[PDB]
Order: sequence, then structure tokens, then C-alpha cells
Amino acid sequence: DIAHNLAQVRDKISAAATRCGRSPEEITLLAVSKTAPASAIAEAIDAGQRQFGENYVQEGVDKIRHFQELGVTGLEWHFIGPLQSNKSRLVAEHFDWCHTIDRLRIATRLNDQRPAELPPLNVLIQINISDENSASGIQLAELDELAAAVAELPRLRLRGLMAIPAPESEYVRQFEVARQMAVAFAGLKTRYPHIDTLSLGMSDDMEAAIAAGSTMVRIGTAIFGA
Ligand SMILES: *Cc1c(COP(=O)(O)O)cnc(C)c1O
Repeated sequence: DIAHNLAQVRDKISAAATRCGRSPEEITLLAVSKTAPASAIAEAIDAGQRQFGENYVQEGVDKIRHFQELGVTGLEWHFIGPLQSNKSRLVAEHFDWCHTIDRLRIATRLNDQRPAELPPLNVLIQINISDENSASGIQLAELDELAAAVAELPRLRLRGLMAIPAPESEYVRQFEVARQMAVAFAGLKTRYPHIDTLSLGMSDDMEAAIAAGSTMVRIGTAIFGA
């Protein structure tokens, strides 16, 4: 049951934050609903969840339109999958956040495709921190350059960083990789305005990411099931 899973996940988040001396309010739960049907999202919505993460543009847009047709207010939709140039218009027209900025041309497209009547699209820059098998995300060495370029796009708002670390079994490495992101995040916060979002941690590494300094865990299966 989705309402039960939501409350439980939220308890683990709340425990994990206070144990490491953090207010639980600091951590946002992003309910990842890729491969969940709109009916499962509706259950989470009714239980109070407002923030949802989608990986595949067209399915995400279908879910967004479904709930617009119902009139549901206060939802916040995060695109967290890799963004292809031929589908960037759909993200710019329908989503509130995009976590996967890893090249300037895609961010310029998003900027130029964002309808004028909408507020700026909130974006995160994606770091490939530890995954030699992913083509998504930049190296940390490229961050200062890309962040400066993206920060000038007036139809976007740079909010921080996202990473999908390579999967790790040892809690030690989970923490250590998450800390590299946390360190990059704090360094970025010392010069850029409104840097407040570090999208870091999934179901299996949630405690390490929070201890490392994540502000936003992306939880799918522990909420919606397989
Ligand atoms: C699917 C996915 C998640 C959620 O994964 P779970 O293991 O089900 O918690 C989080 N972030 C991204 C980028 C994903 O693609």
C-alpha cells in the first residue's frame, strides 16, 4: 500500500537526518514514479505526496496531463532521465525541474523552449561521479565552466547538483562517493546564488547520501514496489 510505504520511507528519512544532526525538513523526498501507473501516483498524491520524478519524457507528460485534466494543484514534476534534444521541448513545456543537465546545448534548448507564461525551469547539473559505464553527467573538472554558462540562461534556474553513483555494496564507498558530491555542492554554494538542491541517494544508499549531505533522495521501489 502506497500510503503506508510513503509514511515508512519518510520515517527512515527522518531518522537518518536526526541521527546525523540534521533537521528532517532539510531532506526532500522525490517520489520516483517511472514505471508506476498514474493510478499509483494518484494514491501517493492523495496520501500527501506532491513531488514526483519521471525518467521517460512521453510517459511523464501523459501523467502530467492526466493530473492537469483532473485539476490537481501543487504538484511538482522532476525530469530525472537523460534528455535527448528531440524531446527537450516536452520537458520545457511540462516539467518544473530537470536534474540531468550535462551539456550546454541541451540547457540552451530548454531555455529557448520554455513558454513565456511559465516560471523558470529549475535545473540541476548532473555529475558522473563514479560510473564508467554511463554516458550521462559531466566530470567535476567541467562543473565550474558548465555552471557559469547555465546560470545565465534566464528561463532556467540553477539549483544545484545531481548524481547517480555507480552501484556500490559497501556503505563506506556509498558515503565517500556521496561526500565528493557534497563537497562539490558546498563549493558551488560559496559563489552561486540559490544553490540549495543536491539530488543524491536512492533506496539502497539513502542513509549514506543523507549523512553525506544530500538534500533530496529519489525513492522509487521502496514507495511503489516492483
Ligand atoms: C529509477 C530511479 C530512481 C529510483 O530508483 P529505486 O531503486 O527504485 O529507488 C532514482 N533516481 C533515478 C535517476 C532513477 O532512474
